[PDB]
Amino acid sequence: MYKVGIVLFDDFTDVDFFLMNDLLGRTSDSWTVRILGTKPEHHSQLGMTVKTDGHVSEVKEQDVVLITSGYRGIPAALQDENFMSALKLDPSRQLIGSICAGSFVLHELGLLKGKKLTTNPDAKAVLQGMGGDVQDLPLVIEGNIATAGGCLSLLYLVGWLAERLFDSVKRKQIQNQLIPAGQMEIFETLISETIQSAESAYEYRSACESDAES
Amino acid sequence: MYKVGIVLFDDFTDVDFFLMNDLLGRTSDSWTVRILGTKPEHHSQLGMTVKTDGHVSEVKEQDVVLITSGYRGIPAALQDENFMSALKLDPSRQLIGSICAGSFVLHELGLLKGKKLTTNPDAKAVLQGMGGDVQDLPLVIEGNIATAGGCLSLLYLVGWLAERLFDSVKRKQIQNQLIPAGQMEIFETLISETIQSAESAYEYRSACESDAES
Repeated sequence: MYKVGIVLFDDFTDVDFFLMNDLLGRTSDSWTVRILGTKPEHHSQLGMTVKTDGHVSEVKEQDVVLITSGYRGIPAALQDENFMSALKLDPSRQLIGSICAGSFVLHELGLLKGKKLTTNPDAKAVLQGMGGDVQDLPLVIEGNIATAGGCLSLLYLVGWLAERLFDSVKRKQIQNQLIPAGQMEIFETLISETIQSAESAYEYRSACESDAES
Repeated sequence: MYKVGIVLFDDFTDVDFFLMNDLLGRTSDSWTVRILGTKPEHHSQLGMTVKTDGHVSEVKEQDVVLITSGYRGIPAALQDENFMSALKLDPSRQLIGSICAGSFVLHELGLLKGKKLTTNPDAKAVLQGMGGDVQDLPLVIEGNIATAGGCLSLLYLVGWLAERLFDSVKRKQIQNQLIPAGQMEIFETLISETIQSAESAYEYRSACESDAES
């Protein structure tokens, strides 16, 4: 059983959080999910209250760390030195992911220096100005780090976790509980291809790096 | 400005509710949304607290009435006589919709007698046993009533509202804020065609009815 930590903060976007949490909860034999924050409770943009299971520092203990999003929440988090200093992430030993403006955090931690990433389309120009090499793609994989852009790209991000840790059967089991009735095959084509295309781009970039190193 | 009422109850499914609410909130000049319930607050399956804006009886006042979903929540609601008796809906004067097991409510109100509907795949067998003529389709339109099955079919249900009340420009404006970065055209094709196919099936059924009436 893998340990998954979801990193939370005040004014997180409700739909991203609940969808992320719901997808991960669609399997009961894969992972244990803990909500990590800086306070006993955090509030969403709509004022929903979520209790934390532990401190942000506990990302150190996780097999998977996921950063959620928030229009006002993310900029506030970036300005919080204790939040940022707790997030000591190690891609050699952890899968690390983000949704929407969550990639701002991964960028500002230095985890994607010289690498590609994505975010929600409305946030792209700002992330570019912060030095992000932002692509107009739903999922961008760089080794054991993946960033996802636009809320529904959570299907790709969680599917990537399932593919990396388990297999396609697990992936399908999870996604099938959220997808539209009668469209299982349409969404399987979409999800499998989107993830595979992201892996293909990554392996190209890795190959170039190896070529350059040699 | 149209009046939209979302009908809520305890143990509603978080992801369906927050996604429905988020989509409707993506336009600020279309409609005013009110949460209608039987109590000052309702709790989700995960224990999130949502304040009601008014009583379920106020569905009478709405231009659009939407029933949300819940695995334990819906069966409880069906057994609540005061909840069910408040829901006096009129398809001649209101658009009426549901997501996932929300269609159980519309069925049990008698609104879809001799008509087609959908629900989430895992709920189909039960709805069939209640007398529902359930199809394996994401969106089923019967005049001014539409049922949607599987969480993400909310894209179709809200898009149908936008098409019926406004136009495609409005629809696209709403959906583009949730869809995956770089996949605007893929999702436009998917959403536009899914809604148009549902309207086509409805107009066929209407034509048959007219033929039979003549």
